[PDB]
Parts: sequence; C-alpha cells; structure tokens
Amino acid sequence: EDWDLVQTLGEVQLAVNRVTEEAVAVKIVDMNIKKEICINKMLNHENVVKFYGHRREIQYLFLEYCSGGELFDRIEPDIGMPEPDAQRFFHQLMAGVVYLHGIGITHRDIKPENLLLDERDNLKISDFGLATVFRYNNRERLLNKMCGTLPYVAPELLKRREFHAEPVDVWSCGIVLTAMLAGELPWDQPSDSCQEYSDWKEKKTYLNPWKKIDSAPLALLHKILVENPSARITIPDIKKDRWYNKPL
Ligand SMILES: NC[C@H]1CN(c2c(-c3ccccc3)cnc3[nH]ncc23)CCO1
Repeated sequence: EDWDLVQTLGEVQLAVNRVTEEAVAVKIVDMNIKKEICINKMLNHENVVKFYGHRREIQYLFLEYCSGGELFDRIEPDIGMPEPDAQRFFHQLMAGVVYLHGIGITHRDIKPENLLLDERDNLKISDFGLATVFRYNNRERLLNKMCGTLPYVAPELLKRREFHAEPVDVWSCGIVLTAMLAGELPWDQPSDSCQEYSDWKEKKTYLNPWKKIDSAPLALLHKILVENPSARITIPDIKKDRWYNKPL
C-alpha cells in the first residue's frame, strides 16, 4: 500500500513499494487528464505502458516503470543505431500501434521521447495525454484538431481541415524509423516552405539523412513518407515489406 518516491524521472517519479520493492512510475498532475485515465483503462499490451491506477488527492497516475529509459537515448546523434536494433524496435513499435488502432485509439504524438524501454529493451508506447478515440461502435471519426510535434507530424495535418487518424500515426513511425537509422530528423515540419521536405518530395536521396540509410529500409521509408495519406502505405502492408521481413 505504501510507495516510496525514490527520485524524479521526468512531473513523473520512480516509486518503490515498501514491502515488495516493486518499481512503478507516478505521474503527478495538479489541476485532458480525465481522458488520459479513461484511455489508459482500456489498454492492455506488452508494447504499451501498463496502467496500474490513479488516486484523486492533484492527481496520481500509476504507470509501468521502464528502467530502459527513452529511445532517444539509444540513438547516437548523426549516426543512429545498428540496423538490427532499429528493426526490432520498429517491429515492437508496429505491434504497439496495431493494437491501439485495433481498439480504435490513436496516440497522436509518437516520437522517441514517448517510446520507452524496459529491462529487456522492450519498447513501450507511453503518454496518452494527447491520445483520442477515432473508431467507436465500428464508426470512424476523422480528426480535425492539430496535435503532435512538428517534425513527427504528417503533412495532411498542416493542410487539411479533417484527416484519418491511422495514417497520421504511420507517418510519425516513419519519422521515428528515420531517426533510428540516421540519428537525425529530416525536417522541421512537413511543409513546402521547408527546403528539406521539398527535397525529399523530389527524391534527392543523395542528401542527408537519406544518404545514410541502406536501400532496403529506405524503400520502406519511401512508402511511409508519402504526402497523400490515401496513397501512404498501411500497417498491414508494412508488415509485408522486404526490409521489415529481412533477417538481421
Ligand atoms: N523520456 C522522458 C520520460 C521518462 N519517464 C519514464 C521513464 C524514464 C525513466 C528514466 C529516464 C527516462 C524515462 C521510465 N518509465 C516511465 N513510465 N512512465 C514514464 C516513464 C517519465 C516521463 O519522462
């Protein structure tokens, strides 16, 4: 029943049980939050941060603790990481995302800061503060609110009033794959006023970050970072991609 607040992790603190010594993370928010909890209550997956509970004292959320830390700290700047680790993390990221979309939830802010690692380096999707329901009673609702973080965000979100939820999460996963294999983000935002994004749209892959990416992962990135959300590859199809299925 009693937890000691060892240290601050992010506010979020690492908590250790007085009797069992089990570790958890506690999100402390003083008064979005009601929905965060609502959504967390529906989530049960090995690639999503576990929700233990909450107490309405200022509010306390009891969330799985990931001693691995965040994925960003596994990416060497300007270099990335070994391709085999990138793939494994992407496999797990896709498992996490398939699950969420499966029960009609979109994270809306997928980035390495919200991808955590446990002790076996398992990836866990984290922070459903911006998440929302996009399918309910087998009915899809298009989104119209601008959420996320500019470098990870899909283009349609900047130029369209309404958009489907799923392809937006897929784009952001591609940007994450890019960060993992090149140690840099390709652009500040997916807009035409952005030189780096114009270049990608023109297939200038001899520039960074694309120069640093092997041809197989890059062909997949060509399928994910497609401006038209309707032409953008879908997850079931990512699951069939050559690089995705390449032994490494
Ligand atoms: N990447 C920053 C993140 C780190 N963080 C967590 C961390 C954590 C702990 C140390 C370093 C980075 C992240 C581990 N498990 C967690 N579960 N829920 C949150 C969380 C809390 C939010 O800030």
